[PDB]
Amino acid sequence: RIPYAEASRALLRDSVLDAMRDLLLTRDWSAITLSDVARAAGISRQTIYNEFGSRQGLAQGYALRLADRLVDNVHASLDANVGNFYEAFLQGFRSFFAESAADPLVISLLTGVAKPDLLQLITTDSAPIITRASARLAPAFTDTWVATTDNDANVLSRAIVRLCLSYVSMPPEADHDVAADLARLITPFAERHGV
Amino acid sequence: RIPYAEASRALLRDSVLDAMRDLLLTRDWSAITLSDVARAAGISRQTIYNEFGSRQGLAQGYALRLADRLVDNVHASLDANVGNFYEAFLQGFRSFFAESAADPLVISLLTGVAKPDLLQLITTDSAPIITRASARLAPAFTDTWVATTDNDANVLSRAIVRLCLSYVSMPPEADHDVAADLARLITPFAERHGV
Ligand SMILES: CCCCCCCCCCCCCCCC(=O)O
Ligand SMILES: CCCCCCCCCCCCCCCC(=O)O
Repeated sequence: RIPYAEASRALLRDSVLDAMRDLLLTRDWSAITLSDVARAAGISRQTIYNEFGSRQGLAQGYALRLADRLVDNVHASLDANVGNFYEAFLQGFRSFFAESAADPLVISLLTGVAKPDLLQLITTDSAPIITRASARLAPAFTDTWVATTDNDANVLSRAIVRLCLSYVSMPPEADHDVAADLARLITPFAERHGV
Repeated sequence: RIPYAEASRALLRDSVLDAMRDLLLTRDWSAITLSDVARAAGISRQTIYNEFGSRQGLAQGYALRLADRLVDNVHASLDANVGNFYEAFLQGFRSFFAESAADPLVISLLTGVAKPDLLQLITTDSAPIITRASARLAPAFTDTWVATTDNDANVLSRAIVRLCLSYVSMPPEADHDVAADLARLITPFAERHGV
């Protein structure tokens, strides 16, 4: 199916940002390096710098790949409850709050101490994680059993990205159940705008 | 009936922040102290830090104000549009954008170098900003001509403030017009759930 470098890169890559998901799991993202990371994945320094390019590049690199994995859990519950827009979107959001919170970088941004660059990533240059997780999300609405026309379905997903990105930094309050409001908020969007 | 010492501090606050709103016109929020403003605001050092106390006390403060200058042209343009939700919601939002962008503390967030302080406020530590401007905006839909069942005003509002904060924290990446698209998503909610 796919050539050597093509599948040998994506091995290296998922092999680091797996190592990172591992170092980060007992220690905190300020306490971790290219070097501490390289060591843990069993590569050189000079390789992570070529593949990612920096400690920054790894970081965002961590993020993007998380974004992907997160918008993809959606097709899960979309297939789960078919023909029912509320119960689909309920479980889709129930999940996304479950998952995003349990991630080591999330947890290490939230409870860990005052990271400038984690912060700079979720703000000043989010151009990548946002642009990307949008077009990736959009097809859950456009291609699948939830009819949505195309431009209506960018507008929707493009907003659902910017929300989740907010609820990641600033997590829903256990007083009231957020997944639900949000479901009830987009369903009225869903039905008007399908084909 | 404003118990004296009370309405005097309220007068006190707007005294300082109107100093900085004026200060950040010639400078950027990096070059401002307490004792940087307490001078052109016309008060003593010790006195100001007794009300706020941090640079990021008086910054967090300027923020809940701007939350409110901005959450309050809602009821205003919500009612200038009576009967048509999309025109209402739109024009309401268009102001919130061309306003937000005009404020000097935000022009500090944006073109100003690197404030890892500010980015703490609009994201992880945004918790009070959102939480206030949330119920503050709630009534606009409850007590106005969009007669919105009480819960659905927060289900609406908890959402419209998060999504707004996030053009401040994370600047629009492409040129598609965001007030437009934002109007678009909540309209079909309101049509069904208004009363
Ligand atoms: C540094 C932190 C990284 C955060 C990355 C977050 C990416 C957000 C993606 C949005 C996922 C949308 C899931 C909701 C699915 C549904 O409609 O039910
Ligand atoms: C530097 C920090 C600033 C923080 C700004 C917080 C903004 C909160 C926004 C609430 C305004 C909602 C606008 C509604 C308009 C409408 O529906 O017609």
